[PDB]
Amino acid sequence: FPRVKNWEVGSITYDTLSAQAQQDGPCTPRRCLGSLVFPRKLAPEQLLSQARDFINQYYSSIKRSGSQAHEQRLQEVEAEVAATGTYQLRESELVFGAKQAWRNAPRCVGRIQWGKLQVFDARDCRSAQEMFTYICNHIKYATNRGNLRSAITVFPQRCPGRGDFRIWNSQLVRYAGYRQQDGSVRGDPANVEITELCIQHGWTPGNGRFDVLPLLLQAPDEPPELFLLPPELVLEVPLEHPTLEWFAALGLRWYALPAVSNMLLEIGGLEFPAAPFSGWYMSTEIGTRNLCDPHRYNILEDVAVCMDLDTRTTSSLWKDKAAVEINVAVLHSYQLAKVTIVDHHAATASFMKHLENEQKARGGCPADWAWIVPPISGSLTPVFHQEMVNYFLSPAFRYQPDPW
Amino acid sequence: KFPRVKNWEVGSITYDTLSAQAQQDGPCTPRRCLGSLVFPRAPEQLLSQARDFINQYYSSIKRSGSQAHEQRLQEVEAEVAATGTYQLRESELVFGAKQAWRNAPRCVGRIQWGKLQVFDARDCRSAQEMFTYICNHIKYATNRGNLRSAITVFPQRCPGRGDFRIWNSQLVRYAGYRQQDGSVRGDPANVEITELCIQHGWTPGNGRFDVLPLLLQAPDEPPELFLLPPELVLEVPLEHPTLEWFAALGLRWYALPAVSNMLLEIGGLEFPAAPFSGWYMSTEIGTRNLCDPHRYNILEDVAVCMDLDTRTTSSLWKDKAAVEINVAVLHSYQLAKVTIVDHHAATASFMKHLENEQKARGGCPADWAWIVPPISGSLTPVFHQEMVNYFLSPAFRYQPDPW
Ligand code: HEM
Ligand code: HEM
Ligand SMILES: N=C(Nc1ccc2c(ccn2C2CCNCC2)c1)c1cccs1
Ligand SMILES: N=C(Nc1ccc2c(ccn2C2CCNCC2)c1)c1cccs1
Ligand SMILES: C[C@H](O)[C@H](O)[C@H]1CNc2nc(N)[nH]c(=O)c2N1
Ligand SMILES: C[C@H](O)[C@H](O)[C@H]1CNc2nc(N)[nH]c(=O)c2N1
Ligand SMILES: [Cl-]
Ligand SMILES: [Cl-]
Ligand SMILES: [Gd]
Ligand SMILES: [Gd]
Ligand SMILES: [Zn+2]
Repeated sequence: FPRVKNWEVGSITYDTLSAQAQQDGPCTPRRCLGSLVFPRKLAPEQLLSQARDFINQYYSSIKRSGSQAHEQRLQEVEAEVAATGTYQLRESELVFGAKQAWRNAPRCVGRIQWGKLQVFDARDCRSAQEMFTYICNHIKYATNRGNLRSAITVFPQRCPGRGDFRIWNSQLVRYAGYRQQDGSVRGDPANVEITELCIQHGWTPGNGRFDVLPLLLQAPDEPPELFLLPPELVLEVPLEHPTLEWFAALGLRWYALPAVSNMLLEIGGLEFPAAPFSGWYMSTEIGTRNLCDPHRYNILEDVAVCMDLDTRTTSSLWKDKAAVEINVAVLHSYQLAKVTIVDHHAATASFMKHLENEQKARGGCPADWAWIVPPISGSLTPVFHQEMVNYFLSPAFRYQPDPW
Repeated sequence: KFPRVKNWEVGSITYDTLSAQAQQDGPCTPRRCLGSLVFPRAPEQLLSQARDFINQYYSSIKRSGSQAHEQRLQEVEAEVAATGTYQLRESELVFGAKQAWRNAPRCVGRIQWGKLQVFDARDCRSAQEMFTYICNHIKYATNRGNLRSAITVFPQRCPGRGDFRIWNSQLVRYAGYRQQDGSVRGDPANVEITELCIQHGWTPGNGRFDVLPLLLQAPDEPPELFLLPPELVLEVPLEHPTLEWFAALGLRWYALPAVSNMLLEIGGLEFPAAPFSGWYMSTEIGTRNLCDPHRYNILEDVAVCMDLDTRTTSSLWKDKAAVEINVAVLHSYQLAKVTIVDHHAATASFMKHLENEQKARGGCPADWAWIVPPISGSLTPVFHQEMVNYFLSPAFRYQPDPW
């Protein structure tokens, strides 16, 4: 029973939920690998065990298990896998699993929100054109003219027969990355691979630094098909600074809706290789990581030149001053556009509250400190001083191999 | 199956084969990672540890399998058979202290590990002689502001005698006076050691920057109270290059960070008193010691003076004030001609260390959450370096407080 201290307050907690940890993580008594981004590498009896555990949680979570629907659902499933080799979730068990998989996501700082989630059941989907319809309705619903609402759309589960639904893009909205004569990139360097695939599947390239890529949606067995997103569907925010008037002339933009489209959803031994989810941004994701990472847009020095900072020496802290101003610009620009955004201070303070609630509810909360602490001003946020236990519970979102 | 380690800024992949040699167990299991915990924590064990260390020493000077190597192993075997313990040679003691520093997974200053002045105090015999050694350490290492890394090693733990201990966690600390209300004047981190100094006969002050006396414990004897000669404690008053009111806050820090309460372990021998010092990375003073809510907690005061909008988080006043406090710290130390390194230079040199160690040893134990500085994390290159945390020996270790 790990003991966990908050060094800002002195308070002590024990994580009894960790005792119930399932699939093994990457660490051993020999060596800790908690900093690695992708740990490890990416008889229908196992199904029944996983299926049984998920039902018990469910009927506990709706307050009373035992006999009743519990014992009947139990063998409806047991008989369905005997008949089918797989089984079907009820609409409500699907809702519960999606919400739990989010609640169990250790690297998610936004989990105070885990109860408010819109689940869109897309398991009756057959065509990639239907995939595109579900996606565009999700995008419409989630964006809500800038008043962002969490949502997930669940496409058909992986069948032992043949097919898998896949969204090839890592997110629903992504800016292209064009390689040039140099070997450098115009646009987003993280997307040079997916931009190439969209090209070689028909898409006609674009001019500049913020071209929204098309969607490459893959229905079972048939290969992926290009789809362009209607531009009035992709809400974007031009970036301006409240007091540096030249900032807007840098022509920076970002999109409103962060929507992950390439992670696998796992619920009671069932696997949904296509279950896009979306929430809203914490401002340091845009301002610090996406615009300032050396291997992303890498604009920090551009901004520092414009601010007349002394870039000749590291001890002027010009990287830090410029970064704070870029984050200011992101927060200002999103507020101006009335698009939902949260700063890292408000987000981390809410995650603290979430830890407190989860301690009473389940006796702990898997949390991955390296991902919860913001990439700027870490120790100025309260999570920096919070010890955390990281472990894997089910249902869960997981990374999967890319379909190429 | 050695761990595959990626640098995401460059796209680089290495494998940490060194971790396979991890000689002591950490707090993580396959069921749960506890990497974020601050304190995770006879005859034949000693000999196997001694043999590994001797083997390391003879690799370092490229004489493995040599006669001198074979002979030193037999010599150590003989001594622990007769006495239950052995003595390090001076050359081995130097190599061991350097190796413990090289192995310290949370230390971002290890590019310097080979430049370490080792003072041998293993013939020390009283608290008074302990205090003499420490003043000579502080003197040598401070060097009028041109800081030099050093360690003084006091006698090893041995059966039938108490340890030498330094009760203070650092050789220079500011007093923290607990108030009636539950507030603190001075450093809250040092309230407990401050209360122990008073009750051992020290007249307190009332300032925010009162330098504590040393409580030195010789074997089997209550700790003794020593006051450092104020001429020995180099301090730096904090000013801001362009915020002239900053100087009026009356903020100071000391030049020399000298950790005095860890245990140094070499070849199975334990040295409970082996204070070491280098120089500060400025975020430790500016961000942690000055802006932590449980430390001096000046961030809101600085922000209000800066006329920042401290009423909403979305103005980023905390981040703007912290940056300027760090600017002041770097500026004041460069002004006072006292060695200091900023977190960009420190992490860039650490990346060079990692590349050196990959070639030399095939890996390098590194605790990510401590190597990433507490502000501007992803602006530094170590943020994007995956790391493996494991325990090698020789090592510095935390040990229970003597009281
Ligand atoms: C609504 C506001 C939300 C905020 C502010 C937020 C914030 C974040 C952030 C900053 C990360 C770090 C990932 C990275 O930067 O690479 C993350 C990870 C993640 N989020 Fe959230 N998120 C939100 C909603 C959601 C929702 C609605 C879901 C799913 C239904 C979700 C599931 C996840 C998952 C699966 C991860 C990766 C977890 C892991 O690898 O352990 N998040 N989130
Ligand atoms: C010369 C410049 C040096 C710099 C810039 C430096 C920097 C640092 C920093 C910033 C930390 C984190 C401390 C904290 O916030 O808790 C640290 C930890 C540490 N340092 Fe260094 N240090 C230096 C020299 C040394 C020397 C000379 C030694 C020993 C001979 C040493 C051994 C350690 C140890 C044992 C730790 C704690 C490691 C652990 O718990 O794993 N350092 N260092
Ligand atoms: N606020 C968000 N931010 C965010 C951004 C990128 C994310 C995640 C979770 C995985 N990703 C990528 C996937 C590829 N690996 C790097 C991270 C969350 C959200 C996205 C979706 C719902 S909320
Ligand atoms: N640059 C430094 N900074 C620093 C400050 C405090 C440190 C450490 C390592 C342990 N400590 C204390 C031990 C008690 N717990 C708080 C941390 C390093 C150095 C100190 C000595 C040589 S370099
Ligand atoms: C090597 C390191 O683990 C890696 O850069 C991680 C650290 N923390 C992170 N935290 C978030 N939120 N997103 C990330 O991509 C990363 N990357
Ligand atoms: C809970 C958390 O591990 C704790 O506050 C740590 C985080 N990382 C740190 N890193 C360094 N270098 N120094 C510290 O004191 C801490 N504190
Ligand atoms: Cl993103
Ligand atoms: Cl310190
Ligand atoms: Gd200039
Ligand atoms: Gd001024
Ligand atoms: Zn671990």
